[PDB]
Amino acid sequence: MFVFEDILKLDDRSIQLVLREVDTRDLALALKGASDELKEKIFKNMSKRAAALLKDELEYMGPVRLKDVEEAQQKIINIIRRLEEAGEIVIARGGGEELIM
Amino acid sequence: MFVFEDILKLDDRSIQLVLREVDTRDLALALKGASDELKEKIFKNMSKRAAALLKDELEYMGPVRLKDVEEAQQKIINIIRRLEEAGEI
Repeated sequence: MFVFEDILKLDDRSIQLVLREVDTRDLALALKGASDELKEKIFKNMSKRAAALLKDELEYMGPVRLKDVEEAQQKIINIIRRLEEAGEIVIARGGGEELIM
Repeated sequence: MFVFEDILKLDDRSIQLVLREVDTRDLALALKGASDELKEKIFKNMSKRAAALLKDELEYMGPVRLKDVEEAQQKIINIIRRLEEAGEI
């Protein structure tokens, strides 16, 4: 039941490993549908240059379709799912939730 | 009217001025709707690495939709028109 905002509960190392399997177009389309907070969490884990290429693309693109944004997000979630099986995804320090049955 | 195959008639310098303005994704989708001689013309105008960066995209992408390929070719034609009314072409 993982959704795109759950990326906020993964450690910096996981996000960096996930950023290597996505291309520039998919990472940018997904960001147009992210919280200001997930955005900074994402920019913080990219090199100085990789981030500048990203801002280039974001300015270059313009108006995009909602469904294209949702598709880019699912493609990024499937990568995470794949890297999890190879044991490379780790939940952050305070990234756990208290539940009630 | 200017269609995508008419790019086979711009010279090397003009093509280098166009490749500068287009992003990786638009070029990959666009070339997926090109003849073999238009692909060769564009490839001899981009660096050994740029063509490597393009192979990656092309392979990372997989199957694509005809509407997106058409949308990518139109973006490039729009860039070409901007460059023409300027005088840079």
